[PDB]
Amino acid sequence: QTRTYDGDGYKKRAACLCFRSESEEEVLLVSSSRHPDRWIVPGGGMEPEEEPSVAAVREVCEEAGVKGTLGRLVGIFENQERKHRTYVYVLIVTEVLEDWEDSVNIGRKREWFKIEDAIKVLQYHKPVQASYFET
Ligand SMILES: O=P(O)(O)O[C@@H]1[C@@H](OP(=O)(O)OP(=O)(O)O)[C@H](OP(=O)(O)O)[C@@H](OP(=O)(O)O)[C@@H](O)[C@H]1OP(=O)(O)O
Ligand SMILES: [Cl-]
Ligand SMILES: [F-]
Ligand SMILES: [Mg+2]
Ligand SMILES: [Mg+2]
Ligand SMILES: [Mg+2]
Repeated sequence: QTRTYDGDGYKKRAACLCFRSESEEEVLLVSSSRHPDRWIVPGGGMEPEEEPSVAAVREVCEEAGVKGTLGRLVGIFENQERKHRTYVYVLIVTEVLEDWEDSVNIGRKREWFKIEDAIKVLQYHKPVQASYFET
């Protein structure tokens, strides 16, 4: 659970865009922990000496209960207001697990969204996560 930081003091995070297929038309979002009626892109803190691609796959297993084929690094995204820096990867989902860590522990929810709808639900509270999809 040890948080890690870049040299400028930003928290290091990693996340995946968890697509249903290689056509990248539908993405899996998970409920906010603070506010369960809102949606976020699953992701979280890198552990010490943990590769960003390893952290990304690990956090989406913990938070979303999915596994799959790791794809490209999309980019590195800062949240200036919250002082964190996130590596965002494509993941093509091949396994959907029941009773995953956050479902059991905090009743976290997950749902497939068409890309345009994911951008819509992220915009108000998570505009940087909406920007993950701009490419
Ligand atoms: O509980 P998570 O994992 O879904 O995510 C939380 C962040 O947790 P994060 O996803 O970064 O880490 P992890 O707990 O490793 O997933 C946490 O970050 P932290 O600062 O480390 O407590 C951040 O706080 P902020 O960085 O102060 O804006 C918010 O609590 C955020 O809650 P959400 O986006 O409403 O679900
Ligand atoms: Cl898809
Ligand atoms: F976490
Ligand atoms: Mg997490
Ligand atoms: Mg998280
Ligand atoms: Mg974590």
